[PDB]
Amino acid sequence: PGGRGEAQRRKEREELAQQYEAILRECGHGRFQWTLYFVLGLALMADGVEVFVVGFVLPSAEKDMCLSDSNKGMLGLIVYLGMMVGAFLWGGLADRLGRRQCLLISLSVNSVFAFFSSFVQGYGTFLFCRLLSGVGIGGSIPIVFSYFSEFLAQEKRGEHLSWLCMFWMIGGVYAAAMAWAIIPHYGWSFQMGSAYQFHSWRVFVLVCAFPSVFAIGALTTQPESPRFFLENGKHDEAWMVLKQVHDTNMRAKGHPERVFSVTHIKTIHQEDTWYQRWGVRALSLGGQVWGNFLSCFGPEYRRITLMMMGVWFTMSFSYYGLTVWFPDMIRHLQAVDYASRTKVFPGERVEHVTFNFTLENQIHRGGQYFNDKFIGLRLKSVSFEDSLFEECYFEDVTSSNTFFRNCTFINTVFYNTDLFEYKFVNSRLINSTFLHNKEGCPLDVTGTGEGAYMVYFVSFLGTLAVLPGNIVSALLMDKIGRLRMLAGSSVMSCVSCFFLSFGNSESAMIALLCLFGGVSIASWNALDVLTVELYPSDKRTTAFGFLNALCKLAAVLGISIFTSFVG
Amino acid sequence: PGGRGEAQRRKEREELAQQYEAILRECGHGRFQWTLYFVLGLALMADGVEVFVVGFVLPSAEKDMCLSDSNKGMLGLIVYLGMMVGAFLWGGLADRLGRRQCLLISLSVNSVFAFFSSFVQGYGTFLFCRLLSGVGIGGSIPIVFSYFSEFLAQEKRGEHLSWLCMFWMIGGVYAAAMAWAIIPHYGWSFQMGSAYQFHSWRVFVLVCAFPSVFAIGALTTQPESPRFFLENGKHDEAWMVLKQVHDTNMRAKGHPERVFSVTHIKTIHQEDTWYQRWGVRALSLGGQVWGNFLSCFGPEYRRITLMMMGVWFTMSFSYYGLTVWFPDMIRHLQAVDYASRTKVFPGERVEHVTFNFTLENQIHRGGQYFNDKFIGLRLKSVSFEDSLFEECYFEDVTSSNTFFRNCTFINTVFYNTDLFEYKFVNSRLINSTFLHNKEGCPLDVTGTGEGAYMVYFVSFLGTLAVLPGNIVSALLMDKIGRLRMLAGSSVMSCVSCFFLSFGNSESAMIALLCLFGGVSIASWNALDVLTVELYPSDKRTTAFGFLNALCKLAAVLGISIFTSFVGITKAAPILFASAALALGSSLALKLP
Repeated sequence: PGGRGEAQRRKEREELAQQYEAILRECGHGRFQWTLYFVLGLALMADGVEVFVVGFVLPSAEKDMCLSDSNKGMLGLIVYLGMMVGAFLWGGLADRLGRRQCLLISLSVNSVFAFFSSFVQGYGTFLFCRLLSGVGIGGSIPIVFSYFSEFLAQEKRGEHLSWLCMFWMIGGVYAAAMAWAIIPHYGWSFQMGSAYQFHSWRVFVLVCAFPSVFAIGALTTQPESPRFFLENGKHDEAWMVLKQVHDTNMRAKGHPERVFSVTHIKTIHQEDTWYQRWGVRALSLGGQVWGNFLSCFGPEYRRITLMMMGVWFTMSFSYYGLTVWFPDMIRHLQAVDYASRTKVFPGERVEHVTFNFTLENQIHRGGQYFNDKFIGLRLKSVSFEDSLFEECYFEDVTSSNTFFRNCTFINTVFYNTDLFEYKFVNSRLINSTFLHNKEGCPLDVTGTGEGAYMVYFVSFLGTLAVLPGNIVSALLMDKIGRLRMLAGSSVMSCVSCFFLSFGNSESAMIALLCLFGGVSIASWNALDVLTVELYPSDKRTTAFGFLNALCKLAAVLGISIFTSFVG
Repeated sequence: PGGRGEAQRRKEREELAQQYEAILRECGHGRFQWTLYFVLGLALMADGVEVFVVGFVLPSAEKDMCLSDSNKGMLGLIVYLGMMVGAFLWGGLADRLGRRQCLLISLSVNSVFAFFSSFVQGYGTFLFCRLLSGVGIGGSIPIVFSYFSEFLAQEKRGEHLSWLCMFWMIGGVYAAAMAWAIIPHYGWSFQMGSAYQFHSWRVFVLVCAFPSVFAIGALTTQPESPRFFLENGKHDEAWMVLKQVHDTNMRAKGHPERVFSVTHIKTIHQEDTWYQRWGVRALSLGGQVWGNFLSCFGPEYRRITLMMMGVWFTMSFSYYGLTVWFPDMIRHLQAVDYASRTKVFPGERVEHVTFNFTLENQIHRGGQYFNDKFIGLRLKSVSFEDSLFEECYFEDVTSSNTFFRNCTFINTVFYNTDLFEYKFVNSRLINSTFLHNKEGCPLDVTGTGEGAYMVYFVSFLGTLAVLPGNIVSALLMDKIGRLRMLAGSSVMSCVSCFFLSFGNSESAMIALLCLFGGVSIASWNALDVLTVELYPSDKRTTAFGFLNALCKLAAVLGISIFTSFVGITKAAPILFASAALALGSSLALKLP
């Protein structure tokens, strides 16, 4: 009777899909689909902000706490682990919790946790709270695509479902713009009663998590998804959901909702201790999720599932590329760009002369002063090494970005300077008198901020230029159909000649990565939209959960093996 | 009655339009259509070269034939006003005198005055030569679009009119290639005339006129648009041009002899003193154009023209960014980089060693020189201030970009210099007098030649890189739904505002403007195709030229804004453009 029961269930699912599609067609206009797409764009941009921050801003924002390289570099992989664990668990639980409730709690749990993280201290506390943010955010993509694909009709599924890349990219660009803006400017941190001179990235995390509360406020009015109610077999709630979504067309032009209600009731008739209790229903939910995973792994969907597993594995290369790989190349390019401006000062002092010209970006090697005396000299990016000064009574010498290594001074007095005894490392404290001097601070991220904002701008412009490469590619894989291969080959050949001829600069790499990012993101949307079409809605949310989980595992393991493969 | 007569006339117009498109679909597609495509692509190459020389090669005004800066700003504006006048007048003429006649006259005038501009010397003469060249070139785009639309039907109109952006952009590519290859390297610019000097600037201007004269040479063979021949009653010529295009198409596909009689039957329905002559011609043509313009605002086409002006206003803010905003920002960034890059030395003092070395970018303040016999001195972009020199005279020394102030020369005399009293002001001098020089008409040879080389090479690479991105975007625009090309254009305008408000670095600007300009130039022609389709042939070129002229009006007033108040007002036009695009939300989609 097992085979007959399975065949009967398959027939039930087929007739349920047909009926669903019937309600989809009887709805009428798809402007409510536009509304849902715009609303869920906020969740998309929140996920984009999260992936942007973890890919780019996290390694450098930690310098206020001076974590080790094996701490800050690996922190990205811990946060990726957090989001993939969230993906596993909550994609699995999406088919049972309630997609609207699940999405709302997913947004809120990361939003409030980032709200708390933006002010707290602690070396491992930041890692823990970013794990919390990642486990909150990693489930956004599967939930959002399932939730939006339920509402959208079968015919208009392709275009209006694959146009979701726009909000993700706008979120990435907006997060990049905030990173460029807030990080270098210290006017946003004005406060009273708080002596902590923390860097602006504490405010940056808050302002980048703000789109999460945007999304929460957007979704607090949207109703629940009806097809989940149909899967549960519930009748009345899906009836109000469909009546509400049909009220949009009722306002538009007016439709016979009573007749549609008759079809809805017809298909309803066709489709017939607190702590202890937490574990009591948790074990049942986990067992049902395990059974769902075993069923989706069965002979019905084994070949297809493994086929995509291979497809994402060969596609995940572009994913970790565009998320984390080229950052090293672009930071190296920015470093060699910055190296062309700095200069070495071997000592330009002259006998019995007064020096007052402003000087910046100095690294000293052998620049000793022979009984010199200067007043009002401006020094920026101070780096003294084997450049001892004798009888240099400096007054009103405003200075910033002061760091020392292997240096000494004799009868040297500094006033109104940023010099501090904490920064003195591997040097002898000779004549290190800073009485009545301006209060110095440890450098921490101060020596990286100049490289921080400019790389934020280069990332911002890269993600901005990905969008024009996204539009044409999305139309390419939206409209052409079966023969997209010739257009794709033309695109790659043209962009190859593009950077080949255009390689007589340093923006050639920027253009190359922008074009490749556009192509890869369009392909990602194409894979998402085709996977939506293939899997049935009964097990689709858990599907996407496992798919995103495997994608993130592959993305992590890429760099995890590259760091020990080539170096 | 009048209403009955007008209704009958409109019905006859529609029936003849249907017969015309049926006869066009008789002809088919073949070698003739693409040969005409290349012939008109020569004209669009000329138009693109003219636009490049207007926009990217503004700085040559201050580099050759030095004049006051008050007269230097008109170079980028008077030519645009000339393009206004040309679009207006020559669209109005092309709808009455014939597109081929007016296009030929446009390209003839452009070629003649572009050739004139190179050899002339005076600044006013150059200004009028360039103004006339702009007037001649302004009649290219609308007249060529109409003249090439009257040879195609709806079967392949969209693609084969979209592919003109390739030629429009390759014109700028070729112009930039000349700018980079000729302007910096004086070797190619032959100094054959001992009594006739030759700057690379005039040679570059002269050689940029090759596409115009080549369009003239290769376009006189192409016959006129048969639609005008049908309109004015010249039926035999229409029949023979249709026969010729038919014969050309059959050799590629289909037997020719069968359709001859069918085409003849299809086309046989329509058959059968200087002062005084010029006065009569003016009286007829001006009255006809005035009547056409007043009828274009009538109820038959009032709403469509009113929406189309706004739709074009949406386009003008991207044309601006591609054409005039990018070169100005590149030049200003290079200027501030040059200002940042300075070298200060107390003095080049060496012991008994000849100073025969090439050095540049010398700016010395408060430098005292030890007296010695100076030999081999060379001055290139060298300036002095607060410095004194004693016994430092040299014979036959080259000078360039030399400006001296608040510095005195003691017993120092230089020869073969390009210095005048208007540069050396507010300073003392003892036993110093510069003679045996080339004083006269200022000629800044190699003036910022290294800076000019970078600018021209960057413009060349930006255009050459836009070219394949333009290929891709033009190919992919066809797949877009023809009702949503307008929305795509609006999206590209919005991202144009994004780039323009978020562009502040050299390589950043180059990459972002190239990647944008690909798709933007691809999406520009959507408005052209839209205006071609919904404007009737008797009203096509007049209205199209009017709308193009309003586009040039928006561009020239943006230029006026940047010439009157810029620096603090970098982002004000961006906000204005964003608001203008947002305002036309419904009009950009409402297509009757």
